[PDB]
Amino acid sequence: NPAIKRIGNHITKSPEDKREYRGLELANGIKVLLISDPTTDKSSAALDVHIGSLSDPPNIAGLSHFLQHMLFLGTKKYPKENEYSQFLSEHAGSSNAFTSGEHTNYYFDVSHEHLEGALDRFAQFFLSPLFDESAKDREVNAVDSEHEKNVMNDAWRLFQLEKATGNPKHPFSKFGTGNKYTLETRPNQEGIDVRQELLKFHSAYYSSNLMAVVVLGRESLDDLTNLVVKLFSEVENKNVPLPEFPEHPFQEEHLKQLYKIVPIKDIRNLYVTFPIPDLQKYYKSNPGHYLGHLIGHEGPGSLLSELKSKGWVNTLVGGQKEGARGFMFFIINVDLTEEGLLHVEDIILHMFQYIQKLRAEGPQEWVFQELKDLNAVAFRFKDKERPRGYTSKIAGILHYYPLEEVLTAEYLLEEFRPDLIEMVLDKLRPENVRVAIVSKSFEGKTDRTEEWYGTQYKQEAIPDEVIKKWQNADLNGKFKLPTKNEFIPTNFEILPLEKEATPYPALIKDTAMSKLWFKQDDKFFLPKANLNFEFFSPFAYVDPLHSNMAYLYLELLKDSLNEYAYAAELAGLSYDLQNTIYGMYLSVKGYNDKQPILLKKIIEKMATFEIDEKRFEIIKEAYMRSLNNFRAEQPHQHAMYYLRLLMTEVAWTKDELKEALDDVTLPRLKAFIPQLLSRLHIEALLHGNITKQAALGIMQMVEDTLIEHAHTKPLLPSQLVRYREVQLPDRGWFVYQQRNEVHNNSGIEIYYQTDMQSTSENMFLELFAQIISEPAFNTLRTKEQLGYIVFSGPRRANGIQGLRFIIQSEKPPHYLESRVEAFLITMEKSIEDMTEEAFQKHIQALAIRRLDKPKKLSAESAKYWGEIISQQYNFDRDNTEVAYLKTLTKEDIIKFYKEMLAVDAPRRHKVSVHVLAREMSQAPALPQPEVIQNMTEFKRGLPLFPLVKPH
Ligand SMILES: [Zn+2]
Repeated sequence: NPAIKRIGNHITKSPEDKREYRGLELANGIKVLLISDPTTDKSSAALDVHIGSLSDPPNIAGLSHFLQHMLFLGTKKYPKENEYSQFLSEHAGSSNAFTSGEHTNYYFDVSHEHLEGALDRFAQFFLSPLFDESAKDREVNAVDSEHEKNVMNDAWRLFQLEKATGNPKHPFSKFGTGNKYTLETRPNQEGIDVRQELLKFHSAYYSSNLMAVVVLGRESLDDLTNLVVKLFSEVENKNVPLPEFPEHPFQEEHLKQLYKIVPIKDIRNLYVTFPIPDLQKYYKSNPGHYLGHLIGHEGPGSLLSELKSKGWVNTLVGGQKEGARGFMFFIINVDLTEEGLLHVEDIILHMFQYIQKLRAEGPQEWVFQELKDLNAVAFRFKDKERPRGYTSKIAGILHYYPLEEVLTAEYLLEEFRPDLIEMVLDKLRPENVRVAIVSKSFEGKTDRTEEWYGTQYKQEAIPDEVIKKWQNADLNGKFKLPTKNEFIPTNFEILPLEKEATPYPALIKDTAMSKLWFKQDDKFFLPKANLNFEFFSPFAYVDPLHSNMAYLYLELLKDSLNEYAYAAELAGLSYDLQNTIYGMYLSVKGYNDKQPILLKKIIEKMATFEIDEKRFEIIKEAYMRSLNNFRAEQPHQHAMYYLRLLMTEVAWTKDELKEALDDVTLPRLKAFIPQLLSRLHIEALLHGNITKQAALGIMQMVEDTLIEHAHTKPLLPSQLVRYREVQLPDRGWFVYQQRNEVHNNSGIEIYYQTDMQSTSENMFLELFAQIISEPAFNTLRTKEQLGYIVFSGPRRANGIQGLRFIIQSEKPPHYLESRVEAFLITMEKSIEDMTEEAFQKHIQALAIRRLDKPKKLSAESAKYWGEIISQQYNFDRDNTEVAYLKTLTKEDIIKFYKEMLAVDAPRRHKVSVHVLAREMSQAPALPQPEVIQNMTEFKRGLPLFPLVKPH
C-alpha cells in the first residue's frame, strides 16, 4: 500500500502465454514487472539502470563499464568478493551484465527455490557496493583485457571510428570500454582517486527513479510483490534528470564525407549512413521499420537483387540504427566484390535510385498492413523465452513503455502514418550522407590514425559534382516494390495428439536409404515444426578439394535460393543448409503450414542445380578470403581449432583447403554434384505439429525427389563410418605450439582426456567440472587476473571426453600452464576438506541443470538431435545419469581425480595447445613434454579409440 505507488492493470500478454504478470511503480520511482510461472524450473531477476558509458566523466573513460564489473565483487551485507558468483553456482544459477550508451543491465537465474537468497545478494549491488581497494587494482586488468581482445576486431574498430569522426564535443565520441590507461594509469598521474569517483558516480547516478526491475518465479503475484518491496523500496531516489542528447553528433561539417579505412581482415565493405531524429517516440508507427523493410528487402526487384546482378555486392543490411535519446541513424551497408570496390559511386547511385522509387510511389499501406499482421501472428505464437534473457530484455524496455504495454511494445504496430514515412525518407538525401569504404587496398594510402584502436584511415569531402549526380537519381526500371508475401502462414490448427504417440522420438522408418525419427510435439502446442536431415556421403570430405566443393555447392545453392527464401523467412519459415565432415545438413524450422512447399523447393533445386559462372567466381573469391581471414581470429579460438585438428582421425586444415581451392574449376564442380548426390543415406528427425503419417509423407517426397532428379541409390552399412578420437597414452604429455600473427595476446587449451563416454565416466567428469567450475573462474581470472577469457568444463568429441581449460592472456602459455596446474592441487586440498553438505549442494546444482526442462520446441529438438548425430540415441539420458549421479560419493570423485587428473595420476592423458602472441600459491614440477612437429606424424604415432556403442 505504502511503498507501492501504482499498480499494473492488465499486462497485455499473448493469448498462448500461460505465465501471469503484474506491473508496479514503487514510491521509490522504480518501475517493476513480475512474472508468475508456477511451472518454471529456474527463477530469475534483472535490473536496468538508465545510465551508461555515454555519461562517463570526460577524463575517466569507461567508468560506468568499470563500475558494472565492480558491483560483482562484494557489498556491505555480503562482503566476501565471490559470495555472489559462488551462491549462484552452488544453486544452479548464472549471472552476467552489459553496459551500453544509456543502460547498465544486470541479471541472473537460479533454482526456483533459492530465488529469495539470490535476489537479496543482487539487491545489495544497488544499496552499498564495497569497491574494495585491492579488488579495484585487480579487476581493472579484466577490463583492460576485455579491450585488448577487441583492439584487433574489425567491427569494434569501425564502431569507435564512427564516434571519432563526429563532433568531438558530443558525448558520442567517448571511449566506452576503458582500459588500464584510462581507468588507472592516466588518473594516478592526474591525481585522481578512482575508488572515490566510482563511489561518487554510483551515488550520483544509481538512483531508483532511473531503475527498472523484473522478477520471475514460481511464487504468486502477491508473494512476489511483497518480495520486491521488501528488497528494493529501500533504494534512494536522488531524482536524477534523465540525460537527453538533442544535438546530433553529426552536424553540417560531418556530412558529405568519405572515409577510406584499412581493415585487419581481408574484407571489403561499404557503409552508408544518414543522420536522423530520434524515431523512438513514433514507435507505434515505426516509420523506420517500414523504410528498413523495403530498403533491406532481398526479393525480386529489390536494391540487393540488382546490385547482386551487376555483380557488385553479396549481402545488404538496411534500416534504423539506435544512437541515444535525441538522435538515431539510418544505414545501408553492403559487402563488396572486387568489381564492386571499383564501382562504389555507381552502387551508391543505385541506392538513391531505389530511394527515389519510394518517393515516387509514396507510402504503401498494404505493406504496412502486411507487417502488422505478421507481427500479430509472430506475437501470438512466440516461443516461451528463457527466464534470464527475458527478465533482462524486459527490464530494459520498461524505460520506454507504460507497464501495460511492455510485452507488446516491441512487437505490435498500430497506426500507418504515411506522413512520418515521408518525413524520414526526406532525410535520406545525398547532401545528408556519410560514406565509408573498408579495403586492404588502402594500405599505406591513409594519413590518419584513431587514438583508441589505431585504425588507419583517410577523410575526404565528397566532390560536389558527385553529390549533384546522386541528387538527380532517375528511375531505374529494375527496381520494383515487393509483391504480396505468399508465404504468410494461414493455417494454425494444432492437430490432435495421436493414440500411438510417444514421449520420445520413435524410429518410424528404417530402410537402407532412410532412418527417420519422429515425435509429435506434446509439450508446447504451437503451430510449428522442426525438420532435420543429415545426409551422408563419403565424397563430402574425402579430400580438401572435395570438402571445398561441398561447401561451394551449398553456398551457391543458398545464393540462388535466397530471393525465394527471403519472403519465407519473413513469414517465420526458415532453413539452414550447410556441409558437414560426413555430408550435408538441412533443417527447416517454423510454421508448419507451408513447410512442405519450401522443403520440396530446396530438394528440387538441390538435385537439379545449374551453376551461374559469375556467382561461382565471386563466392569462390570470398571463400578464399574467408579461409585466409582465420589468421586474424583470436588466440583462444586458434588454440581450440588446432586441438580439434590434433584429436580427430581425419580433419583438413585451413591451409590444405586454401591450397586445394585454386583447383576447383567450374566443370570440376558441375561433375562433383551428381557424384555427391548419387549415393546417400538420410537420417532425419521430424519433430513438431505433425502426424506420424505426414512425417512419412515428408520423408517419401524427400527420397522421391532425390531418386527422381539425382538418381540417388542407398549406401552400404559399411560405408557409414564415423571418425575416431586419437588415443593418448597413460602419463603422456604433448604440446603443439603455434603463433598468432595478429593479436598480441596468447591462447591456450589444456585437455585431460579421460575415457569413452559411459553413464559413469560421463558423470564423474560432469561432477568434478561442477565442483571446480566456480573456483576456476575465481582463482585464475578474479584472483590471479590472467585474462578476461578463462574457461573450464567438459570436452566431448567423437564419443570421447575429458577436462579442458581455455585461457587467453598477456602472459605466455608455458606459464598459464603451471598456474592451471597450481589450481588443481588447490582443488584437491579443497575437496579433501570440503564439507559433506557442500558436496550435495553441488550434486544438486548439476541435477537441476541437467533436468532443466526445454522451454521451446527447438531446445527439445536440439536435445534429441544431439542424441541422433552422436549416434547414442539415449533419449532418457538426463533421468538415468542424474539418478546415477546422486549415488556418487565424495571419495568416488577423489579416487577418479587421483587416478585420471592429478599431476602424477597413473592414467593422465594431457595435450596442450599453446598459441603465442604476435611477439614472443605454489605450482608442482612438470615433466618435459613431447613437442608435436607434425600433426599427421603425431596422429599416426598413436592408437584411435573405438566408436561409442548405440544405446
Ligand atoms: Zn566488461
